[PDB]
Amino acid sequence: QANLMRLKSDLFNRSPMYPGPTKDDPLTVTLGFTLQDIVKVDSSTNEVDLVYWERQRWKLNSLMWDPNEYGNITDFRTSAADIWTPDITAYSSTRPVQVLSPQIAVVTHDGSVMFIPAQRLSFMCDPTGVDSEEGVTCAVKFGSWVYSGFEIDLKTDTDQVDLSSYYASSKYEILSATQTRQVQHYSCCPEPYIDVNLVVKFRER
Amino acid sequence: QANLMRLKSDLFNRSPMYPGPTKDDPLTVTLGFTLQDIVKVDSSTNEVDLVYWERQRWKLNSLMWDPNEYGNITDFRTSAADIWTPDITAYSSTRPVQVLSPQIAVVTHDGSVMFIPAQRLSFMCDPTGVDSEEGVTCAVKFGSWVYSGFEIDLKTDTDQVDLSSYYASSKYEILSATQTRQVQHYSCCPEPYIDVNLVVKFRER
Amino acid sequence: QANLMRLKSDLFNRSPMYPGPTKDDPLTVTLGFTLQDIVKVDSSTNEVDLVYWERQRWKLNSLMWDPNEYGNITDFRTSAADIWTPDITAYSSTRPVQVLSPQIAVVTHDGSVMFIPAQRLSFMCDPTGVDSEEGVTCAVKFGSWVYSGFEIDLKTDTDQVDLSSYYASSKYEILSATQTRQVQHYSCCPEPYIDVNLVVKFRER
Amino acid sequence: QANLMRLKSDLFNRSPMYPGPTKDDPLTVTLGFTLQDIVKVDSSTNEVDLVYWERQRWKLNSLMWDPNEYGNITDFRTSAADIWTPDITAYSSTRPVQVLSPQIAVVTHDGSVMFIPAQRLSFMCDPTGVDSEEGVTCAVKFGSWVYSGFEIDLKTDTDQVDLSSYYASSKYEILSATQTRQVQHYSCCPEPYIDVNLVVKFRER
Amino acid sequence: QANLMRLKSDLFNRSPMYPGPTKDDPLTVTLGFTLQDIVKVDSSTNEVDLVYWERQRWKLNSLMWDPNEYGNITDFRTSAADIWTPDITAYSSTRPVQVLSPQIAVVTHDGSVMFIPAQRLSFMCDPTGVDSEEGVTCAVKFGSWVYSGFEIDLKTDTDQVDLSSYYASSKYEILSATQTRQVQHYSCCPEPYIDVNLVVKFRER
Ligand SMILES: O=C1c2cccc3c2[C@@H](CCC3)CN1[C@@H]1CN2CCC1CC2
Ligand SMILES: O=C1c2cccc3c2[C@@H](CCC3)CN1[C@@H]1CN2CCC1CC2
Ligand SMILES: O=C1c2cccc3c2[C@@H](CCC3)CN1[C@@H]1CN2CCC1CC2
Ligand SMILES: O=C1c2cccc3c2[C@@H](CCC3)CN1[C@@H]1CN2CCC1CC2
Repeated sequence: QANLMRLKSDLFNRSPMYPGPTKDDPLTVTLGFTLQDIVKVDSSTNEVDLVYWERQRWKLNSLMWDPNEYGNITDFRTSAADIWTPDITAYSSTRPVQVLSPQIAVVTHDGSVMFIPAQRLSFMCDPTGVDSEEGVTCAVKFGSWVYSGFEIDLKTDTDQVDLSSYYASSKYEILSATQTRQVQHYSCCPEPYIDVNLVVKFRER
Repeated sequence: QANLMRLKSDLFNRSPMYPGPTKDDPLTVTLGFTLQDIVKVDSSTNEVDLVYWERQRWKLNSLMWDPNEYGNITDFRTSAADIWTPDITAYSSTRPVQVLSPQIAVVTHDGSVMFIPAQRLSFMCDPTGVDSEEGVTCAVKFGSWVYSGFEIDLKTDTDQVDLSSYYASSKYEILSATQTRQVQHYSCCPEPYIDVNLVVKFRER
Repeated sequence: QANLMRLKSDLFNRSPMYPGPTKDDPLTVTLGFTLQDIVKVDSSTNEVDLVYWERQRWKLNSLMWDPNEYGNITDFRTSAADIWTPDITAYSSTRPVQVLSPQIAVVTHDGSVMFIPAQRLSFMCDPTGVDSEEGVTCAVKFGSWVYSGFEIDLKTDTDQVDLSSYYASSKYEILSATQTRQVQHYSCCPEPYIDVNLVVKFRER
Repeated sequence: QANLMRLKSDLFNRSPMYPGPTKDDPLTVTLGFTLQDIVKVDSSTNEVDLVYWERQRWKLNSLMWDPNEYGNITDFRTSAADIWTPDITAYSSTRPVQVLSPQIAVVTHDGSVMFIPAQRLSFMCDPTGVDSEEGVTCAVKFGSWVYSGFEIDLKTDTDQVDLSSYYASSKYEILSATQTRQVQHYSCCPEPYIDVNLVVKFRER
Repeated sequence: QANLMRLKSDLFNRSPMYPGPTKDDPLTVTLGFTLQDIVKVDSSTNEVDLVYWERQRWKLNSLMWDPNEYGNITDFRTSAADIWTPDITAYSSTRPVQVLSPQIAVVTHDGSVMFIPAQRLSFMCDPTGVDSEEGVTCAVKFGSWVYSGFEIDLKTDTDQVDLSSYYASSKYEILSATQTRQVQHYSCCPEPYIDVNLVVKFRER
């Protein structure tokens, strides 16, 4: 406990928090999705509710330490409130997102952080055709709300959404599920914005 | 990170927060709306739910800096809780507004601030006729709850509500959508109050 | 900004907060209602939902200042959390009251405070007869939860509820709406309690 | 204000906050219920919703003062967050309890505290027979979650639930309503736990 | 009070909080369930809601004391916010878990902590067959969200879920209810992970 208390103290009480990335010191955030269930489809409002886990990873020089200085501690867990986290948001949500898991991150001595919030999201999706063989496709994208591509870049480790924890007795069968990095330009802004587009095709039964 | 940490420290830890505008030092806030979806219409209570983004912009002398003094930083992102924000509210809401996006603002070296909260709002609207060709019109206005025109003035950059992110498969088609600055007088107060009236005409299909 | 910062500092950081009224220094609170809409009537549970604004006014010697000492500032706005506010509550609510407006008060150099929270309230009301010509009457009273008439007295400026912002396309037509000071005696306590009874008669169409 | 400010200051500065009772210094808490309405009955889930006020009273020697030392102040009001409160809870709730009143307590110069939260509670009750002449009986008990009878004892001033503010036009007529101190033994623990059982018999009309 | 105030001060104000377990100083958490009611079954979304109490127990050296040094105090109660608690969570929840009890723990002089949050949980379960004689079985597992078996080991004192507080008039009869420790290795990770699987078989009537 003593070494870990000392490490945490040195990292969090002896320097200011990371103020976030800039053009001169950009940050890459890696993002993948584990889809656990499609829990609700509402055809009168065109809303669909998912439960999923959002794997986020990034790295900061300010979170590095030498394990030999701290009794060979190579990683630790800490409340997400103790560290900077990126402002990744769903772009087509219809309700505030509901957090289903403790808000705790894993920090490793090379400065890398892993944060995996489980969440329920309501989003815009017309589910007409969900009860046919072809099913229906919807999409929702995730990205920084206020940082451009020049400050926060996103990547994925894979194009396939992790379906290995998908609820075996869901009302809905997943026909396809992809996660794809996209570069968007909007008319407002000259800077590109980066998102990951989660596209899920699904049907009943 | 070092220059940005120093800038933030100089701005936020070395003087009190801006106490808000007065008659002697008024403020102009620019306001525009991006309508993303009409998500619910309830004819038994005359409530309609929108999801929209509220672009807000204003400028403070107390947020200015010379980029040459701070490693050429010309702007940065910061939690909206670190700065004064204006008390703009919907005047005919029926439920507390639900915030859908991180509460983070962009501050620029000329002292200008941009804040773009995405929100779900329930408001008073009789939707009778929504299922006809003519559709139905409702309106909701937005302005400061407690500052008059002598302290906070509003303007818009345009009269047209931004419909470029409107959900392509909404239950509702937008026939018209305007945002108009208006001057209101209340019996309580001799000073005029300023609002922006969001008038949306829409129908099913 | 400098004068206002100095005033706020002198008022709030240089003495303790007002600890509330006592028998020796009672306080009069003025109370008036602006009824904006009857948003819901539920005959299966006997609940009715209103949206209204509650004008509250009181005066404290400890909030006085000479405008000549503070660059001629005669009033300012401040977060309701910076000041004492009275514990006025609805006595027949069925859900926590939902605040619809920013919680900001106006303080004037004579020590008077104006606070106007907009609210949605669910309360006990049997709406049988709402769909007839005679309509239906319900009532809900508002007063301090724990201060007796010896500490907090209530008055109204008028007996008529302000209907000038009542939603023109409500499901419900207001036949009558009054606000009336009353004295209540409880078996527990020898001291009378003061409330304002809001009585609204209404019907459909 | 001055004497009261001084009293509050002196009481805040006497010790840390009361750490709660122990075997060596137990505490008796007095408990009574005012039943305001039965607001909802759900026979598909066996839930019933009540609105009631929970009178709680206890006494601490550390909160005593001589009124002659403080300009004859014999009592004052203060936020419930400024003092220790007991952990009395409903034992068969199905939803978090909703607080309907300001969280303010009354402290008296003999060290007694009165706290009267108004609340809406959903709880386990099979309402079969509610629509007959005999009606239906349900029960919910209230006690400390973690203090045994050796640390917190409960009493009631009366066996009869106060029905004097029961809503005159409720869907439900109250046939009987009692509050009875009981001793419960759990298999986990050798110590008895004390609760007050609120038993309400009621029917429609 | 005096001795207890001194003990709490020595434990909580004189050293940092426990930073959680590591490979070098692991922790065992004991876990058991008291099932109070199955409150809702939804076959259109495959969600089931339970109300249960989650008994958690662990031990820390940093929470030990000699009772002779503190007026023979052998245990005390304290807000769960004063101490580290483990991040045990349901792995297939569909909603944020609702806490139904005060968040207070019992600490004993040997450093052991008992924490018993009562909760309402919605989780993934297909309730087809609930209305037959055989009934239906569902399952949900609980474990640390971020600590492996090398940091947090889980055990149960018994395989049987405590049914002694199960609501006598539930819609649902419990045919079987078990809690079983399971040790997993996943391909992603070299560390073993531990969960407790709560398996409940039930039917109507
Ligand atoms: O709409 C604007 C916008 C409009 C006019 C000026 C500016 C903007 C930028 C922020 C600075 C300058 C951000 N956004 C949105 C925030 N988020 C959602 C879409 C865009 C991009 C990412
Ligand atoms: O009702 C009052 C009011 C009443 C009596 C005195 C005063 C007021 C002002 C504040 C100044 C002094 C604010 N308001 C509301 C705030 N907002 C909504 C309606 C009005 C105007 C715009
Ligand atoms: O029940 C009591 C009560 C009981 C026993 C002692 C005392 C009380 C007072 C507070 C002082 C002393 C307030 N109340 C409630 C708070 N509010 C609503 C109902 C009553 C009256 C006004
Ligand atoms: O289950 C236990 C329990 C189990 C093993 C040890 C201990 C307990 C006590 C706390 C002290 C030591 C409290 N409780 C619950 C909390 N509350 C409700 C049910 C009981 C009784 C009162």
